[PDB]
Amino acid sequence: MSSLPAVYIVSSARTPVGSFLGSLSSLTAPQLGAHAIKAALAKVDGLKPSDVQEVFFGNVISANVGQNPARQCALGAGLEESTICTTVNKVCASGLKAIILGAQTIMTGNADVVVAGGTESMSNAPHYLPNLRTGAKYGHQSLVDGIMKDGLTDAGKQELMGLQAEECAQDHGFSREQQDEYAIRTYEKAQAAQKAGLFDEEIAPIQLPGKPDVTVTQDEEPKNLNPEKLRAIKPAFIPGSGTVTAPNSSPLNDGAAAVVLVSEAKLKELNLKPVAKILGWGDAAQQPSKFTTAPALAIPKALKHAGVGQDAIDAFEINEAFSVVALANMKLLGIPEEKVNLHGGAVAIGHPIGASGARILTTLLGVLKAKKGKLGCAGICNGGGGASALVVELL
Amino acid sequence: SSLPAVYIVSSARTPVGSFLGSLSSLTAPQLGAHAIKAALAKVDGLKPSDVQEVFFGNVISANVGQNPARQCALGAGLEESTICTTVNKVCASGLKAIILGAQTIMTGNADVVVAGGTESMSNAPHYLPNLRTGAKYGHQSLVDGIMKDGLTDAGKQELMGLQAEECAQDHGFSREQQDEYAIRTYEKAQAAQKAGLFDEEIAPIQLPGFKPDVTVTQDEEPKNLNPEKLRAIKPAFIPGSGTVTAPNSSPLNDGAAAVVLVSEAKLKELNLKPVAKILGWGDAAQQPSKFTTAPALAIPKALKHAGVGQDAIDAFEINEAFSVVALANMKLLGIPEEKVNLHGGAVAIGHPIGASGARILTTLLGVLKAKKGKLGCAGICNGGGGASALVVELL
Amino acid sequence: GMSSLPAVYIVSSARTPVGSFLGSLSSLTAPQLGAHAIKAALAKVDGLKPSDVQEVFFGNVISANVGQNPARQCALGAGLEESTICTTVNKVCASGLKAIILGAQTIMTGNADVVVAGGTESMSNAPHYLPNLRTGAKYGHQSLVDGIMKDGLTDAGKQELMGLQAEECAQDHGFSREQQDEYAIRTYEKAQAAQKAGLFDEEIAPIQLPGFRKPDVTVTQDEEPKNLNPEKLRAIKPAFIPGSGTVTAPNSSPLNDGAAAVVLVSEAKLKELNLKPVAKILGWGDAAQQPSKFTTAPALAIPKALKHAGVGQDAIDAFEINEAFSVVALANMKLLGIPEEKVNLHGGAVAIGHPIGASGARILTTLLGVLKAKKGKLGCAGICNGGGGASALVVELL
Amino acid sequence: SLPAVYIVSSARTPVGSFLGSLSSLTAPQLGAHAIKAALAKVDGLKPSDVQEVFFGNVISANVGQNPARQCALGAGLEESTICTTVNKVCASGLKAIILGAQTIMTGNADVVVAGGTESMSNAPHYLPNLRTGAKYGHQSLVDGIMKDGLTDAGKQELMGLQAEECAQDHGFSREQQDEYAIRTYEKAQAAQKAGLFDEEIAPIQLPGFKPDVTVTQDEEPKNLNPEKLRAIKPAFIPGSGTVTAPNSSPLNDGAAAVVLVSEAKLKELNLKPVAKILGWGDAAQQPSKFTTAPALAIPKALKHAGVGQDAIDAFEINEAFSVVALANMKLLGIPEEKVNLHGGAVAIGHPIGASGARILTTLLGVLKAKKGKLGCAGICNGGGGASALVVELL
Ligand SMILES: [Cl-]
Ligand SMILES: [Cl-]
Ligand SMILES: [Cl-]
Ligand SMILES: [Cl-]
Ligand SMILES: [Rb+]
Ligand SMILES: [Rb+]
Ligand SMILES: [Rb+]
Ligand SMILES: [Rb+]
Ligand SMILES: [Rb+]
Ligand SMILES: [Rb+]
Ligand SMILES: [Rb+]
Ligand SMILES: [Rb+]
Ligand SMILES: [Rb+]
Ligand SMILES: [Rb+]
Ligand SMILES: [Rb+]
Ligand SMILES: [Rb+]
Ligand SMILES: [Rb+]
Repeated sequence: MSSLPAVYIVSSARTPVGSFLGSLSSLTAPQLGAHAIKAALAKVDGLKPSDVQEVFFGNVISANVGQNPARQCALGAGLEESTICTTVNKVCASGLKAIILGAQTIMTGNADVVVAGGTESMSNAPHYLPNLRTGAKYGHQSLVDGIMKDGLTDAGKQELMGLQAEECAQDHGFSREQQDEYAIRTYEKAQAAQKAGLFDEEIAPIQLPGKPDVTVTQDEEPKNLNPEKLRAIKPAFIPGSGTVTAPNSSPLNDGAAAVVLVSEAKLKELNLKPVAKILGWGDAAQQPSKFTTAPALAIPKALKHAGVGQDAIDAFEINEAFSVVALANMKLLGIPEEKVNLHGGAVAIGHPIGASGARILTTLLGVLKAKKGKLGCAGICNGGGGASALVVELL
Repeated sequence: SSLPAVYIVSSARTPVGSFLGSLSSLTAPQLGAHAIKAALAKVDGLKPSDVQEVFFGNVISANVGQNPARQCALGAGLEESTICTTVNKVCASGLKAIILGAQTIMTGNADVVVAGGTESMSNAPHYLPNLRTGAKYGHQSLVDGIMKDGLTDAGKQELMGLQAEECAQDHGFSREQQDEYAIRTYEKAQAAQKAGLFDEEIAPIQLPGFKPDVTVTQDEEPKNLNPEKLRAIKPAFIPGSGTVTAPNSSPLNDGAAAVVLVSEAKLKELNLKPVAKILGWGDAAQQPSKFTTAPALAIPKALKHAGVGQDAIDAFEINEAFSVVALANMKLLGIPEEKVNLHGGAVAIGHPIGASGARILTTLLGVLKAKKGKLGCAGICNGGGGASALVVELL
Repeated sequence: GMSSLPAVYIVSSARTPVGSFLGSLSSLTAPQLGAHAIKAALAKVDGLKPSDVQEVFFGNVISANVGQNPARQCALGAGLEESTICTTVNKVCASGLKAIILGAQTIMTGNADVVVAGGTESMSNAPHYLPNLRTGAKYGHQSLVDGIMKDGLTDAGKQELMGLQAEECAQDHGFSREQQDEYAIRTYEKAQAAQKAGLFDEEIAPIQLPGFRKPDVTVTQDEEPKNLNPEKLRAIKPAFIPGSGTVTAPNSSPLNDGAAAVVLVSEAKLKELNLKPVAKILGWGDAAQQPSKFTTAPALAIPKALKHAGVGQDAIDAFEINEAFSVVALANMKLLGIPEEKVNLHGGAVAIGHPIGASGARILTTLLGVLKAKKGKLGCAGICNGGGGASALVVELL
Repeated sequence: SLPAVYIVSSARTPVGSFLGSLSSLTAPQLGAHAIKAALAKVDGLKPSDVQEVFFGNVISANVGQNPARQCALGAGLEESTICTTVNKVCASGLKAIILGAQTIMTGNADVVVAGGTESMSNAPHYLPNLRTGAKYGHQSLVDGIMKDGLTDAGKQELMGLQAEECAQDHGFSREQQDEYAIRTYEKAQAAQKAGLFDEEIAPIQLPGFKPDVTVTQDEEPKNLNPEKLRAIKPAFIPGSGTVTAPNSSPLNDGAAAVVLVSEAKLKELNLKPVAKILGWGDAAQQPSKFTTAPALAIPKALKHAGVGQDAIDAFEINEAFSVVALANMKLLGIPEEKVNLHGGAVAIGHPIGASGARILTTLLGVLKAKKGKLGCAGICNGGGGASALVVELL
């Protein structure tokens, strides 16, 4: 990092995270993303929506969303038609890479005010008919599930992410029981944070037109913890000897999250109060079926970029694609669980894939405040072999 | 200018195949892998294993699988360690990818970057949007993914062809003016083809026989010009009084293109011969249905970023989304046609929408060399109201 | 003409309950429904084994994704011998009655002695079609075609739904929204009254739906009759012409699942194995006219069947005029001069349901019950079908 | 004694290849064409004289309400005509004619048109679970031809596999089936060359609104290549399989129709009959052994007609597969010199709903050309059944 123009986070906001075909399933991904952008900008005293110059928004399963999901998010949030808008896809890391690109655009001097984040409506992912143009003369055909194909299946092995999670349990020696106790713990932390009001600030509730109106205030998944059923359920990907289950994996989910970034000159020009400063970031990648432990490369790289030692981080967000992913990255990096996902993680909160990268950053800012920490680091792995990480200082 | 230098050390593109034509058997990542591998084979002293990061445009990503850009990279033989992000700014995706690639070098997060774009419009699927919840009764629709995600402005739900007519009405271009432009740009592409002026930039594609092999060497569309038929055809979007036709518009096409970018340090370190220098860039946007003349904002912005006067430019690439688009931006900017698309444009060459931003840049470098120019500017409008532009200096 | 040919006797009949669309019976396929009705009807005949059945005619309209020869599947599923001749019949809504006619004819030409005939329909399991995947469709949104609409409810010629031609019938013969609404209410009450009186218990063969190892679910009643709500019925918007329509969904027939079967034997096999005939087929008549006028096609087929039978309209004790819509019952009663007090005495398809391939047999099965309950001898069943046709049959209770 | 039934005429379309020369036509268009052609051949019979229609059609999905009604009306028949579609899979076309003859014999009609049609090119695919939905997972589009035409219900196996059964059951090798296929292809091409199909085939006009097109020939017979046919791989069992696409019948489009009249109507209108229906027979056995169900139905039809097997001048035994004609010839003891004299379904095509009427149509042209008097046509059908009919030419 060192001597480049500083980048400040002046706000952040997220939708509640809805369950698959659940509370938010009637909204499109641009609708969720617009809602988060609008709510992030409303929090900045002295910054107008018309000051936003550029948007990078993550989104993975973009089929049937329409032209440029980010542009639709931005216009739907009331930004000016002059706003530059780009949609980003690095699968599960899309939301964080979007924020990195936003910070880079300020650093290279091409913008002073950037909104970045991500959105996903997994409920509204369609099915594909791939061969209607040239036809298929004879034989049964397939309707491809867009979630499986473009979100959850490794391209080279043609295996779903749960089988990569099983590789992870084998590679790093985590049993069914260890994965279940981790998942119970992270559900408990998410429920405790919920009940204590600790998500109230970051969440922007959604009002659904009515019957009268419906208001969605809370993330849908945390309440679902039942530890007896969790410990008793059959494994989801390998019969008999499997370790990965639907309880101890992240679910399929709907949601969006956004941050507002400004340059140092704009912070002073508009007399803005920054929430946090971006200190650095890192992307890394390894063998695609081992994407589960790519954060163990991206996190040290972000820390080096930021000029910060790992021990000085007060809180980590390690995205819980599966419970085994958190366990393996904690083991490889030597990070105690006492510093990880202090308000729960994606296993209990949900995982709307194009949004999760920005979602955990929003939650991390809340964790640092609630726990009186200064330095935080978010790390998220992604299908294909990659991971992205970011370091922030709460001001 | 006071930003670190970014050098183009090579570039390459596939031939551009017609819709369901010569390249319809190849997926978008197969096309992009081909372009990437070809561009790298040109750099004396740089290995594919030296590439650190990839940005690749792709608009209609449905059924391509996880992260199109990652599939392109691994398909081209790049290391599993490579950072890969897919970019969607509709028709400008390929150029915005290169911009993001240059910024990643400028902020020092990479020294070797491959950027470009790919599109297989032949293999864009149809979507079944409502199978998860089901539909109890009634005929149901199968959404054409090209119309939905490539060609229809999300706000108005109007095809871009209709907004091209709005352009012809707004700026006073008749059927005849657009047709005569179309014929000139076809003749320029045929002349360039016959003179071998595309031979360097095109990497021919060998299709293995299941039967004899097939080598695809040339762009499929330039030979289709029939001036008699082009002048007599019915309008394509407005009956009777319409001025936009399939012959004077861009076709639907398959192809990919890629550039290799290095830092100043890495150029000296490996003693690499640079082809060109990126001098600056600019993105702009306006009212979505006026996307046709967004380049009239992006081009001056890129020139100001580059510290270059419009008069200093030796050749322009203005992407021919429609003939009327090139006419209108030439009129608004005061650029004579003899400086524009000297080897023809997308009306005659084809328009694989995710690749065209990088395709025109590849062609631009070929025009500067063939015509002994120094300074070039590429500009490309995109659905939603946007445009991107980039300035290069041939070394 | 009939006396010059062998006699044909009905020795039993059975029907499943009629399920609502995606309702109580939606887990079963049309051959499972059909096999259930065949098996129930044969178990009623004392002195006759299922292996004595020689031929099967079975109606079914929307046969897509049902598999090879639905009738064969119903016959084998019911435990019939693999030597059984099986043919599926499609005369749209009349298919179940036309299958019975062809069964009767097959005995009368001497080509069989024991015939099972009826029909089946699972409208819940009718699929959607993708019509152009073989040759392709290079560019443009395409259509997933609802098989019920295409092959069941739309006139081929005009490409218009039957409800719109039910409207045509209403303007043709002067029946208001009020007159259809109040007839609908009456046939719902007749159906509910029959239900509460137990008058369907004999003809209905309840279906046992298996459990996940756990007792079993049992569908005993028709699902539609309980849904009568006279407030909502008179207040609902019309279904086919906004604002000025008379035909509504409550006074039309529903989409439904169900099957029905009768057993037919020649005069020789009756006396041979000593069987108790329930009824005798006295004659039948098919007729057809303008496709959009199918609603009044029973007014041609019913007289033709009576003439074939050598019986008078005033001699008939009960009529089953199938209620595709309330207006077709109104219209045919007006054209023929038949008073409602002799028509659909346990209710009709508006209240019971209209599994289209089965309904022609369903009304015959109910007709035999009406005659037993109301102490009658002569019944006439008549049913219109999309395309312009109708079929009618005349029975004498023994 | 029940009234006699006379065939006064019959016609059939050219048989088109799968997705071929007739794929632009729907099954009712093909069916209407064949009805109006057979009606044009009769002097003194007006189209308004037809009272009832029975038409076979198997894969009826997306054809619209009552294919037989559409065929009748498209052919110009009166809206008063009674129309029923019949499905006994491959026997549908012949079972309809049997039903039509019975409708005359019970006195309910004096003029019936019967036959069959199939457009396998235009059979759709099915999405079976859209009404209740499927929340997560890849889904199937079912090929209507496989599901409703070519797959036995209980075994869930394609008909090609039932034919490999018939080969192991009665002992016919890959070479014994391929030689028969070549012989039938050559028999088919000799009839075309000798004009022996031109009477029965009503050509179709596909006009340009573009150049005009007229299909007059059957598309399949010209495709014979004995070198390619001998050297292809098996289609249903690798390595050891004996059944292939060349020695099997194809997927095809086509229609055939016959005009039937009573004794009294023949006399009243002074019509000149082509043949007389003498008897018929339906039989069935184990579903996967349907290939040899004709060995039951053919005797039953000869029995019902009061003629013996050695009195038949020509047999049309439908060639669902080359092995099917070979097996049934072995069981009934029929010499091939008396079988499918102008070729069969393996060379001519097999539009399944129509073939039962198609082979009867061709039988009458065989009987006329070979100066024969007694013909028999039998046809197996998926599900385990078969239908047979005996005609005497007049
Ligand atoms: Cl990756
Ligand atoms: Cl835009
Ligand atoms: Cl009809
Ligand atoms: Cl059968
Ligand atoms: Rb604000
Ligand atoms: Rb302020
Ligand atoms: Rb809040
Ligand atoms: Rb979970
Ligand atoms: Rb190289
Ligand atoms: Rb080259
Ligand atoms: Rb063009
Ligand atoms: Rb019994
Ligand atoms: Rb009962
Ligand atoms: Rb109703
Ligand atoms: Rb005639
Ligand atoms: Rb002819
Ligand atoms: Rb063949």
